[PDB]
Amino acid sequence: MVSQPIKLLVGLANPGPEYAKTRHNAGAWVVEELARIHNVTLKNEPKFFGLTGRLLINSQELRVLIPTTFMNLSGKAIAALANFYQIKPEEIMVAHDELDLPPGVAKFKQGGGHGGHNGLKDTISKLGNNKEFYRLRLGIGHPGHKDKVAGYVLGKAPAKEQECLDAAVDESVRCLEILMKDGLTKAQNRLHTFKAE
Repeated sequence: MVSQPIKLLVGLANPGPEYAKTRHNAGAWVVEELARIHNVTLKNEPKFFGLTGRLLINSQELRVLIPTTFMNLSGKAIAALANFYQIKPEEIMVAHDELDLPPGVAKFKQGGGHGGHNGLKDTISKLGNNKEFYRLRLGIGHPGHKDKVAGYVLGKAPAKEQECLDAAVDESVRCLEILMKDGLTKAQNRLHTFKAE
């Protein structure tokens, strides 16, 4: 299954409750839930310039970070954090906001997982040629008008729709245990099998 487990996980979303009420909060929604479940101290260390928390579940300690700025400072946070920790790409996971997937679905990605967004690809460019990076998708985007997709991406989702996102977060945090316990493929087999409708 896995050679070395995960020693670091970064969440990408819109920081601050002001923008966290926006649909683009996937990466953030799972981070604070991890803080809640383990009751761990999420530390905002200017060293990385983001909110990080180390929580051991099952047997492995998950080190999650959510950057202050999801544009430039996001990958710069990762650049420093992964560097000091000396944690390699197969041990590096990212939970990022996903408009490519419908609301309330998850999916694991190995290998190539970058889009036309600084904060997404700069995690690559700032660490180097790391293509071995892991990251999972949190579906927030609902298919309506293919030309007006950006209106959904960072719009505010009503509680009745946001419940779909909560449903994803619920399994996205608990499957992390399965990944380190029975294998990434087992978590994967749960992850994209849990979907809203």
